[PDB]
This record gives sequence, structure tokens and C-alpha cells, in this order.
Amino acid sequence: ASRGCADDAGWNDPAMPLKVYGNTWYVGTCGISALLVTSDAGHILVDAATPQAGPQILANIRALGFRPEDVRAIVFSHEHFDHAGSLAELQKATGAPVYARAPAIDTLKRGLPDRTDPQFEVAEPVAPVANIVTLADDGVVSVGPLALTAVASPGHTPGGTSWTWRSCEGDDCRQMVYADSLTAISDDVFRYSDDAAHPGYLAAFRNTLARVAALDCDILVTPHPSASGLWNRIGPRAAAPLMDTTACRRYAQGARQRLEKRLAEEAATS
Amino acid sequence: ASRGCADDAGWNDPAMPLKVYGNTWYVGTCGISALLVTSDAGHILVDAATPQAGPQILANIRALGFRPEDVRAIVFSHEHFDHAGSLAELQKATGAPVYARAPAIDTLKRGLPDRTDPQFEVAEPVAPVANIVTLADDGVVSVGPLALTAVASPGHTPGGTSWTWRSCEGDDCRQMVYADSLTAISDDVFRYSDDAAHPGYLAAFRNTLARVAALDCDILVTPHPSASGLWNRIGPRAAAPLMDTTACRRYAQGARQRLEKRLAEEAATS
Ligand SMILES: [Ca+2]
Ligand SMILES: [Ca+2]
Ligand SMILES: [Mg+2]
Ligand SMILES: [Mg+2]
Ligand SMILES: [Mg+2]
Ligand SMILES: [Mg+2]
Ligand SMILES: [Mg+2]
Ligand SMILES: [Mg+2]
Ligand SMILES: [Mg+2]
Ligand SMILES: [Mg+2]
Ligand SMILES: [Zn+2]
Ligand SMILES: [Zn+2]
Ligand SMILES: [Zn+2]
Ligand SMILES: [Zn+2]
Ligand SMILES: [Zn+2]
Repeated sequence: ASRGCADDAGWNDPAMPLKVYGNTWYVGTCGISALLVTSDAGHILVDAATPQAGPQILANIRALGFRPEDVRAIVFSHEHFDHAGSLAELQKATGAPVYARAPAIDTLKRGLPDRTDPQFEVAEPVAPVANIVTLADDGVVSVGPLALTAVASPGHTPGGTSWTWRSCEGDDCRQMVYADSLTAISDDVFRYSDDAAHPGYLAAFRNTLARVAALDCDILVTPHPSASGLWNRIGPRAAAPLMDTTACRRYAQGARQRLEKRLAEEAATS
Repeated sequence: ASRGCADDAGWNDPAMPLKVYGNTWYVGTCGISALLVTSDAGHILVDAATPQAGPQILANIRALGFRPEDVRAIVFSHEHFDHAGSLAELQKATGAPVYARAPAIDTLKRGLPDRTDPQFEVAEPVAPVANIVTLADDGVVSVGPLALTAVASPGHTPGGTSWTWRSCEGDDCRQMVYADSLTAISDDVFRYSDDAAHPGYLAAFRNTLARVAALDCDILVTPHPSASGLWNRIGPRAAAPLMDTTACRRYAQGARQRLEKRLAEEAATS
């Protein structure tokens, strides 16, 4: 019997790919999520993990019997190296456009962020993405019968996006939410409380928390699987239900608590 | 043990009131539905059954421990005597406004329909309703934390409306649908196929069927409880699940089949 993934798994530690629900499949690593949403008309790939993960994701797609060339759209959570790292690699393999909200586009073209990213100084360099389609903040990415809805989720980054869609097993259909990271973490310089340095940025983060908390949410998945206890819900160590309609509310509420702790930490330092 | 209601129950045969789900309660008769949606800020009454049913509905509200004076809005399915019959009676008892779409208002003010009703010649006279609030075709009726969304459902009548809302038992929340009648029945004169006599009417009926079929639908209830097999899902004779996410689709599909049978019948007669 396979032993499954640890919550503190390395970002590049391999995971055997497995169904999440219906036509949503997990193709990421033990430490970093990537999802494949499939149809007979082609697929949507969600996230790219770390600049090193291209090959594992591609191997995992094929392990499930899907062809990377049948992926017709790529979307992602946010423009940090640990989720956008293999986008260019995956675009070449699939031929698919990458969809990005406006505040992520320059980062994807450079392969590095700018000072608008809270984690600017700790960024690792990425391959640029060549074919980017600008995604409206409430846009829908459609491939055949598939439709993934964007929920703009700035805060952890300027360009972050949560994604939502329906997956079915026969007539039993579930609202899937791939909620973006909501951690208020930074490099050693950035201060969430310095509004003059980034006007409206923290307010937008608070608004993201409220929007995520309010989503219709049957099955939650997060870019770091442990942030939603994914390995306690699927795979060999699963001991809790996959479906929990309170999950997005609890996720956002915890994130709000942690955001306010970060603000307290900033108040305590000059 | 109580024996429960028959599917061919008389419209005025009494039913003991019982929870449907959460804060949605059944307060109608064995043959004709009425629902009460409750909150600590007041309630919404859905439908009025037959001109004779005022007292049973009011008794049933009180049997559950709710006060008619705490009802703050009344809505209804459609403007036939067997669903709108006791509206004026219930308005007096509750003091609540009745919400109606534009094509039902004159019928509610007269207490009889006009020739726009397929069943005009078989109408029974109703008490007029004095305080009517005009409801937009996609309007929301709000009372405290309650919010009922209108889905205009012309076809069986010009003014018919389906209603949808969420009811919860703790954290387990359900999308309730009180779908209007979809039966293509008439008096001896009306022809659904005579578009010149009522331009666009049948197209609107077909559009209603499509809209109802597409609703998010956890628990379906219908003005005639048997039309959705309600007594096979709640009460003493229940043998099938209350929740069925296919119910609105199946309801509308059956109705489409019956509508097309009606068109065949009309083609066969001059
Ligand atoms: Ca995360
Ligand atoms: Ca009915
Ligand atoms: Mg692998
Ligand atoms: Mg790579
Ligand atoms: Mg930038
Ligand atoms: Mg959580
Ligand atoms: Mg009774
Ligand atoms: Mg009466
Ligand atoms: Mg009229
Ligand atoms: Mg049915
Ligand atoms: Zn990040
Ligand atoms: Zn990350
Ligand atoms: Zn649902
Ligand atoms: Zn009727
Ligand atoms: Zn009726």
C-alpha cells in the first residue's frame, strides 16, 4: 500500500496522481497542487507548481491516460515561482494559452515580479510565458463543456485568482473551489500596513477574504494542499470527508485571523 | 400512526403540517401546497391554496407555533383559484403585502382572470387582493435574513412564478425550488397553438420549461404536491429521498412531453 503525502512535503516530492471528484484530477506534487479538469473536447490545466515541476505534471497527466496536447487552456492561482514555475514549459507541451489577470501579466512576461509582490525580494526566476490571454476579473475560461470561473483574489499577490467550476459523478455534481493562497507573508521589506506604499492593497486583501468566505463551496482545494487539509481528504491517509460546505468559510476566516496577527507584528516593529 | 395524504386528495382535504427542510414548513392541504419560510425577524408565506383554505393554512401556521401576524410577505405560484383563493383572507390575517408579477395583477384585483388565462372559462371567483406589490420578473422578496428569488414561469398562466431560496439545518443547506405548475391544460376554447390569439404565449411556455429545467434544485415542491411526488418524500408514506438534484429537470422534461401531446391533440381537432 502506498503511504501517501506529508503536510510538510517538499514542493517537488512526487505524488501519485488521483481523482479528486468526477472529471477533476490531482496532477501536482505532494507539496504543491496542480489539477486537470477533463472532457472529451479537451482539458483545462490548473496551476504549474515549481520551475522544476513541468515533468512531473506532464507525467501525471499521462499516468491518468490524458494527453498534454489535449489541454486547451491553462490557468493558475498566483504568480509566485512555486505555482507559476512551470507555465512556459506546460504551454509548450500543450500548445494552450495561459489566462492571467492584468496585475500578473508583467510578472509572467519577465519571469520575476516587481515590488507590488509582497515577496518580491525572495522571488526565484521563472521562464517567461509567451502566449498570455488577459482574463477579466470575473471571466470564464471555456473548453468544450468545461467552464471555469475566475474570482479575483488579490492579497497574497496582486494577480492572484481563485477558480470555481462544477464536476459530476453521474448526476451527483459538486461545486469545486481552487481557492488561492491567503497567507499574509512577505519578504523582509514589505509592510501590509504601509498603505502609502501600495494604496488600497490591504483593503483588497480584506475584500478577497470576504469574497472567498462567501463562495458556494462543496470541495475545496488550495495551491498548498495542506492549507485545506487535502491529504486528510483524498489519498492513502484520508480520514475526513472530501466534501465540506463550510471549508471556504473556515479557510478565509483562519486567513483573516492570520492577517490580523501579521498586522499586530507590524505594529510591534519600526 | 397517521396515514398520510393521497395523491388524488381533494384540494381541501386537511394535512397535518410538517417540516419540509430547515425553516421551510408545509402548511397546505393534502391536495394543494402552501409553504411557510420562517425566521426570528418574520416569515414569508408561499401560496394560498383554494378560496376555502384560509382557515386551514392559518391553523397550520399556529400548529407549528408561528404567528400569522409575523408573516411579513406573501408570494404565490399562479393566479388560479386553487392557489390564489385565500390570498385576500391571508393578507388580512397577516397584514403582509402580496407580491405579484405584472401579468397577474388585474386577476388579483378582480378575483377572476381574463381570456389571457388558458382556463378563463372555468375560473371560480376569488376575493380581490387590496395590497399588491408589483414584483419584477427576477425580483427578490426579502424579510430579515430570508430571500426568495422569483423565476417568471408563464405558460400554465400568464402570471405564474416559480420561487427559489436556501434553507439550512445547521451547516447543511439546501436549494429549495417551489416550481410553478407546468400543465398545458385549458378550458374548452383556448388553443395553445393559436399564436395569433396570444402572440408569443406558447414560446414563453417553452422558455419557462427550459428555465425550470436549468434551475439549481436540491428539494423540489410543486403547487399540486403529487406533481413532484411530495407525499412519497415527506410524511407518513415517504419512501423516496427528499433531495434529488435531478427533480426540476425531470419535472420540466415531463411537462415538455405533455405540452407536445397537447399540441398533437390540438392538431387533431378543428
Ligand atoms: Ca495555499
Ligand atoms: Ca403543480
Ligand atoms: Mg508524479
Ligand atoms: Mg520545469
Ligand atoms: Mg509586476
Ligand atoms: Mg482551512
Ligand atoms: Mg390542517
Ligand atoms: Mg378562505
Ligand atoms: Mg387578467
Ligand atoms: Mg416530476
Ligand atoms: Zn505564493
Ligand atoms: Zn505558494
Ligand atoms: Zn449545491
Ligand atoms: Zn393552475
Ligand atoms: Zn392548480
